[PDB]
Amino acid sequence: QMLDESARLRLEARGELQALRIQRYFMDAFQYGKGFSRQILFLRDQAQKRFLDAYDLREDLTRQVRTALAANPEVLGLYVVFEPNALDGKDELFVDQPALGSNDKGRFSLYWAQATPGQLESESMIESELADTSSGPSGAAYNAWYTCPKESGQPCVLDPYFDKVGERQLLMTSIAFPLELDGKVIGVMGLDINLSNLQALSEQGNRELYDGVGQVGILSPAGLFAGNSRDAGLLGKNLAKADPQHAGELLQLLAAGKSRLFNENDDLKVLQPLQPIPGAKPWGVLLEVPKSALLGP
Ligand SMILES: NCCc1c[nH]cn1
Repeated sequence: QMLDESARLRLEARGELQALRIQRYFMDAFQYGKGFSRQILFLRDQAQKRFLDAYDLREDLTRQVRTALAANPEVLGLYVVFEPNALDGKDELFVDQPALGSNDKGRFSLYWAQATPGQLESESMIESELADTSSGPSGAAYNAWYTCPKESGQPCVLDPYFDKVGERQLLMTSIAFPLELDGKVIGVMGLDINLSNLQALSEQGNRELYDGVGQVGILSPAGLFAGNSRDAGLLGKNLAKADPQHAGELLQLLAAGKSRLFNENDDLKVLQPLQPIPGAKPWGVLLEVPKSALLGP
């Protein structure tokens, strides 16, 4: 039977298409963040060249972070952190100025968030929070949304982790940017993305995939579910919870950016890795569809 080969090719292509969809979602947010970081660095340069004073600058940044978050209802939070005195050399003047995005040490450390689109509240991140290395569900340090682009000089897409919005703990990922001046990192900017958005993405793609007869899952590099059309209760959970026998193999395939098909009863599984942004560690889509659907009516 040459039936099995056509079923494999179809699912491989479906796996590729689903990865394109997830990649586009991440890349749209990456575009938006990259464009806004230029606005941040320009304002910083206007103040460095004394065309703009520090009080107006910190006010301007604080307002424009909020406006840029309000403009993208796909984004959960927007944070901006500068190294000490690296925004304007004037941190000492803004100690405990949260209405100007300045924290307990005057460092410009600003967050705007919208738990639902439009309920914009703000926080100035204190030093102990910027330095909190507590391990999360993936093993990664809590403050990787700050230290990751600062250490590499490159953007990062964190594994799912819990963070505070309002006074609730939400499960999320972030696209975090280094703010570089002449090849040196002077600060960090980042977009927070509610994992419920990726859960919706995996459900919507499953509906378009043979009328939802199978399932679509989204895997972060560390192997946490960022989306699972069959059970949202798997958000933030390790792949071994749903796929113990192949968890280990699936994760090394993922990290090596290798695709693979799996035969199981009369169902097919495909793991399709994907880079969410350029150079990022591969995420993946896991697709399972019964063979009878692939060789459909
Ligand atoms: N969500 C990562 C940025 C942040 C703001 N407040 C706490 N953490």
